[PDB]
Amino acid sequence: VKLANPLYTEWILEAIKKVKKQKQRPSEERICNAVSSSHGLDRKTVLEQLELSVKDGTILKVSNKGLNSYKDPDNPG
Amino acid sequence: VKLANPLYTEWILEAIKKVKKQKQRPSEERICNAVSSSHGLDRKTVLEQLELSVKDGTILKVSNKGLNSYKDPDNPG
DNA sequence: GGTCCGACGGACC
DNA sequence: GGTCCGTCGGACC
Ligand SMILES: [Mg+2]
Ligand SMILES: [Mg+2]
Repeated sequence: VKLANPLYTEWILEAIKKVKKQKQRPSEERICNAVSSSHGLDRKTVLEQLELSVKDGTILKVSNKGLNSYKDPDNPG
Repeated sequence: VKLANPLYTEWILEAIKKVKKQKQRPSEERICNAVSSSHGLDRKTVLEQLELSVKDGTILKVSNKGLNSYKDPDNPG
């Protein structure tokens, strides 16, 4: 019903917004860097929480023909 | 003796040099983008060949505190 | 000394 | 009409 850590989900949604503000695609690596830089969470954990949040439906995973990216439901474009 | 496709290894080593020339860390995502942009190889294949080349010893994988990167043995530093 | 972060103009579809 | 590529100064350790 909600597997992801709710606060970690919040940190990731913050990272997505920041990475987009930096005019970059919000891919796995760039989200990990942003969450690390803002909150000190380790990359391995951010990747698990990104996966879990996608299953919860609180973060959208978009399949691009190149690199996949992730979106806030509140700003799905 | 060699599990990777030798030509794909060569394309990945060119990508590592190009990514470093752009003053970025040669991580998985950035190597995939560079190989895709230069030779049209799909992300899934670049990742497998990167893993195989690391096994062959023709590409070095470096453990970083944050995001791991990849190096040409010819410029290891 | 050496690596690559971060901002941003503008190419791309 | 919108996304993010690609450059590069300079912050970081
Ligand atoms: Mg100096
Ligand atoms: Mg326009």
